[PDB]
Amino acid sequence: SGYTEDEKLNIAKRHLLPKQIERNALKKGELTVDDSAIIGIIRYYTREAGVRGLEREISKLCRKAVKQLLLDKSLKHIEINGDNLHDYLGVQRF
Repeated sequence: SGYTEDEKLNIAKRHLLPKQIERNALKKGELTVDDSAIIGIIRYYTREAGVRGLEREISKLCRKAVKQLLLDKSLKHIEINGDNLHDYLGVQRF
């Protein structure tokens, strides 16, 4: 059976998020995604036993953040949590 949310969170924290931050041309402390945002991604933007939808949205997350820093160099770091997640990912899906 499918991952629990704790499981998904650990996979996101150890792998998904480091991998996508890199890919999206972000440096180490330019982007903070707290645990309440990943959960939020899990609960409202995915519907799945594994983590590919989780990964897709984390990716979209990092892509938007890097475009934010590009479109405004007065930004040094982006903070995402459960409350502004939808500003990056749009209208919740589920």
